[PDB]
Amino acid sequence: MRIDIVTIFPACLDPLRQSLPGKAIESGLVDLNVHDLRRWTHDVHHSVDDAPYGGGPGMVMKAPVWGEALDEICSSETLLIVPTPAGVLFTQATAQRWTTESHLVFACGRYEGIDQRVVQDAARRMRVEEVSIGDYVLPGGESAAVVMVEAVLRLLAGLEGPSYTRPASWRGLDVPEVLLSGDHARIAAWRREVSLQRTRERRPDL
Amino acid sequence: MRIDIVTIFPACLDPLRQSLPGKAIESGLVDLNVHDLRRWTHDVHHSVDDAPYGGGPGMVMKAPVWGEALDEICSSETLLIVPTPAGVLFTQATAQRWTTESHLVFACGRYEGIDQRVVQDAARRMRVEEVSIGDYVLPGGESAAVVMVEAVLRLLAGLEGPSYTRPASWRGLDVPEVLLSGDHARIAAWRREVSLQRTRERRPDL
Ligand SMILES: NC1CCN(Cc2ccc(CNC(=O)c3csc4nc[nH]c(=O)c34)cc2)CC1
Ligand SMILES: NC1CCN(Cc2ccc(CNC(=O)c3csc4nc[nH]c(=O)c34)cc2)CC1
Repeated sequence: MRIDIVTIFPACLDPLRQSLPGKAIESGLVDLNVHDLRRWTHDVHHSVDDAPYGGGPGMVMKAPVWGEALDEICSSETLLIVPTPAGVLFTQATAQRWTTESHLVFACGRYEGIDQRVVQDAARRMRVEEVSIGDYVLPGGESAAVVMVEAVLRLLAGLEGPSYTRPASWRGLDVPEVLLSGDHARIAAWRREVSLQRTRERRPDL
Repeated sequence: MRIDIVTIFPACLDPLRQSLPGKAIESGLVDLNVHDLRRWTHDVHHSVDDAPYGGGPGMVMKAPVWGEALDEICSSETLLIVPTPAGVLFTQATAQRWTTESHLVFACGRYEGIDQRVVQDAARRMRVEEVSIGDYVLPGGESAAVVMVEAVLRLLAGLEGPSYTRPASWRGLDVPEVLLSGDHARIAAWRREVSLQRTRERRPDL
């Protein structure tokens, strides 16, 4: 797989060079590229942002600088991923289907976001997905991109109940006797019950 | 605020030293500490994991090594955050209330997770929260911790419709005329409509 990440903060994607994402690149399975958006600016200040039309707080990421960036990087086979709090939610279903792609481009937005037309224009030649990682507000799209990339890369290099290891008794807390029984069907029966219960208390919607 | 992050991958928390999270530490508003869990191991191999009781795939993070780590770092006033796919969902409501804390500890889990007793024992002296960032599977809790910390740190240093900046016309795509009208009540009326519509198409549950 080929992954290109476009951002004003390349260093924010350095965890992708560590642990399993790093093992995926070193195995030669994934080719990761992280680009500074400012490499496509031609002004003396390397401005990527500007004042929003219709006013409002914050700044808006310039469409022509992004347009130039994505014009060189993308092709008609590219899946352009635009992380945004306005997108559809990222799930494991999304991670699983992204493993069937040869080229993923992550257009990481800063300030108030990216000029909407970048997405409309890109959709003329390639598929585009606007995706949120959850119901919370982040200052940028780089942390979201790390999350999405390691979840895809986890499958590439191929509610949960509680886990216990040695010792059997620790600080007055004993490992449930059932996990020391040797009855594999009984162990499975318990794990289902505890998971089902944990699911009702924390995520009844699931 | 004081933030301590315990992990087997300290480098995975380096984006917190960049952008706004970095501005929060440099402003002296937040004191960030990232610890290697292996600094609390006494064996020759610095083993943090071991085989699970009742069997099953993968390894389980040892409770005594974590117990020793959290014993030194935490106090009775500490809010211990255990990122896990078994936790309650992280939202903006959670980020907003975490801004009222003086000490947050992030116990980042690897392998199949942390021995459940670490959480049960810690809950004897301090408050504990098991939290998931979404309906997807990650190889570790460090990316989740970056997400949660920048969302809290964003508020500390204090669906959305589309955004547009200069030029008015780009690649045959014009900025909606309404944003060039000068009628602030009309601009607000439109922004509500487009957001409400985007919300119905992507997040009707919201
Ligand atoms: N007081 C208001 C709060 C919301 N602001 C909008 C806004 C704009 C840009 C962002 C940046 N978001 C991301 O890059 C992002 C990218 S993926 C993602 N998933 C969940 N939440 C997220 O914030 C993100 C967040 C919020 C406007 C001012
Ligand atoms: N084939 C099975 C797939 C699930 N595995 C369980 C498992 C254990 C540990 C993790 C690690 N998760 C996190 O550290 C985590 C921490 S916060 C979070 N939020 C959403 N999703 C997440 O995975 C996380 C993920 C899945 C068992 C094998």
